[PDB]
Amino acid sequence: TMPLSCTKNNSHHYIMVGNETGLELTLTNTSIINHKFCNLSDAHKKNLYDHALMSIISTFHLSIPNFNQYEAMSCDFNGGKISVQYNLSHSYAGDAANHCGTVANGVLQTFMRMAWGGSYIALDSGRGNWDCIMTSYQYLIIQNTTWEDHCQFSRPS
Ligand SMILES: *[C@@H]1O[C@H](CO)[C@@H](O[C@@H]2O[C@H](CO)[C@@H](O)[C@H](O)[C@H]2NC(C)=O)[C@H](O)[C@H]1NC(C)=O
Ligand SMILES: *[C@@H]1O[C@H](CO)[C@@H](O[C@@H]2O[C@H](CO)[C@@H](O)[C@H](O)[C@H]2NC(C)=O)[C@H](O)[C@H]1NC(C)=O
Ligand SMILES: *[C@@H]1O[C@H](CO)[C@@H](O)[C@H](O)[C@H]1NC(C)=O
Ligand SMILES: *[C@@H]1O[C@H](CO)[C@@H](O)[C@H](O)[C@H]1NC(C)=O
Repeated sequence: TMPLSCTKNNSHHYIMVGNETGLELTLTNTSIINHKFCNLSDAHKKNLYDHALMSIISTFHLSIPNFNQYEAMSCDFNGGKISVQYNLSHSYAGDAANHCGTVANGVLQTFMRMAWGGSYIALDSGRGNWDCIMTSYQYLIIQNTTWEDHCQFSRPS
């Protein structure tokens, strides 16, 4: 049985994309995906993935800089419902600076500025309003889920 998303040790927020679907964003020290893969092996999975990230980018109004940087990322599918896990490299100042131009960083920024949970540190990046965010959280988890089920992690596969 899956762990809870809504816990005192987690920071969480739900994005309501559709009329009945959405994304549960969870900052946690709990790993949900146990492999190193993100198999977007078909055009359908490939669009669900882009739809998930665009929804985040639109909603949080993320103007993400081009720094040629990446977060370690796994993803999985459970009957059309995607799970994305970021293995965050934001634990120390250099890491935040080197993983600044990522979607995961934008989420951290949003959590920080919106005060959605957890304490963070913003390092001035090179570009405008964009800050490189430090956090002690090990994982950022994004799951296609409903509001009724958003407080418990869904099963990835
Ligand atoms: C999540 O894990 C980290 C360790 O990876 C916990 O500990 C923090 O780690 C950072 C970086 O090593 C330190 O700067 C902090 O001082 C540590 N804090 C504590 C209390 O140990 C972190 O606390 C964990 N968070 C949760 C909510 O479990
Ligand atoms: C993110 O971290 C988790 C946990 O540290 C990784 O999960 C491990 O993945 C390896 C595959 O190389 C397995 O052999 C281990 O059993 C997994 N451990 C656990 C606790 O699940 C995960 O692969 C990492 N993802 C990325 C993209 O780096
Ligand atoms: C992803 O694909 C690789 C190679 O095709 C395979 O070894 C791996 O098991 C796949 N992962 C998942 C979660 O299906
Ligand atoms: C969640 O999955 C369903 C079915 O795959 C899809 O219709 C819906 O758009 C997805 N939600 C998001 C936010 O991508």
